Amino acid sequence: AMGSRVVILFTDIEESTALNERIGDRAWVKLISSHDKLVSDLVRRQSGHVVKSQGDGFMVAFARPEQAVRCGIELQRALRREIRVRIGIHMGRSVRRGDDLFGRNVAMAARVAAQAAGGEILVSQPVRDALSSDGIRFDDGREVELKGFSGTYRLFAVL
Amino acid sequence: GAMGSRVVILFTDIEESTALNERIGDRAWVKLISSHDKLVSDLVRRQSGHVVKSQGDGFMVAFARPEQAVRCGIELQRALRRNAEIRVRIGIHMGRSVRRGDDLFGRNVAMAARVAAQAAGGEILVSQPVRDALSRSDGIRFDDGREVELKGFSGTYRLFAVLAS
Ligand SMILES: C[C@H]1O[C@@H](n2cnc3c(N)ncnc32)C[C@@H]1OP(=O)(O)OP(=O)(O)OP(=O)(O)O
Ligand SMILES: C[C@H]1O[C@@H](n2cnc3c(N)ncnc32)C[C@@H]1OP(=O)(O)OP(=O)(O)OP(=O)(O)O
Ligand SMILES: [Ca+2]
Ligand SMILES: [Ca+2]
Ligand SMILES: [Ca+2]
Ligand SMILES: [Mg+2]
Ligand SMILES: [Mg+2]
Ligand SMILES: [Mg+2]
Repeated sequence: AMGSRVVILFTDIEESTALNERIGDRAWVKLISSHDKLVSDLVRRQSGHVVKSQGDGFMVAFARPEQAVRCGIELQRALRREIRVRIGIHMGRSVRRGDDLFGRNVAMAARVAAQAAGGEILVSQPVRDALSSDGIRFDDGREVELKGFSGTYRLFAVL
Repeated sequence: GAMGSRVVILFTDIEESTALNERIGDRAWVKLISSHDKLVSDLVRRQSGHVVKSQGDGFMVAFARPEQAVRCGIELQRALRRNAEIRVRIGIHMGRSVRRGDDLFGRNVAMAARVAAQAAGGEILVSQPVRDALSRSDGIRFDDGREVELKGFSGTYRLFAVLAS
């Protein structure tokens, strides 16, 4: 993998299209505007940078894995206080192109988030291995196949 | 009056881009996507459209009128053929959507995304309202459509493939 080491976090609201259809566009745009503000504030708290939005989810860059995980922990807490979000985190080298990130580790991060349940923070093995002392605990992981990748990958939920 | 303004939204997406990336390596991938970005941007510009955002291996694009969106898709599939190896799915839907900065929000954005997701590599699919708006086109031709259900939406939708000359 090429480029600089970065931690990439993806959020994704569960079943947001059905929600949009149920409440209508007026209520949806109000909901997502508030969600954007929330995510943006919590990202900034852990020194992250939002790269882009898919409307109901964000791609976010952090320098350190504990920053990303803490952001995720705070987001889940805030949401608990109705939408559910899945969060995936991976780290590794990726290529900076403009203000965007490219490469297999970006795709890997997206695939990890896709595996996450609503309300769950899932991290890849390298993220798990990099943490411990940081006030963060994990489960024992689950091995899964990821589309586009040849391996099987053990993904760890934050407890 | 209705919430949101009329716009035609086109999504593109490279088929199996992750496997491609893994095969060719990040250096080659960045070169490829850089080239792809420029091709799409140029073709969108020629039809007076606007690229809203990049989604890594595809784009969200806005146009004022459906003929422009469809023409853009036709030229892109044409250009990709000439270049050929990447296959791109294209989906087009039209309706009202809410503007926020340079982005667009609402259910019709989600519908356009799902129309693109139903499309095969190398195919351009459009929703019925796009097909219906272009019933009078002397150049744009469609198949007879196929019925689908779209993630998040109730009921059935008929999606139509563009048949290019
Ligand atoms: C909301 C659904 O439509 C897509 N979408 C909507 N607005 C935008 C936008 N401005 N930019 C980009 N994409 C947009 C993103 C999202 O897709 P999904 O996440 O696939 O929909 P849903 O949340 O219904 O499905 P799951 O997450 O449950 O699979
Ligand atoms: C695996 C997912 O990663 C997405 N991705 C890669 N780079 C970026 C980026 N810079 N910004 C946003 N998203 C990015 C694109 C890819 O999505 P898919 O299109 O779901 O993956 P693939 O093309 O592998 O499979 P199909 O389209 O065949 O499902
Ligand atoms: Ca979602
Ligand atoms: Ca793709
Ligand atoms: Ca669908
Ligand atoms: Mg999604
Ligand atoms: Mg894509
Ligand atoms: Mg449906």
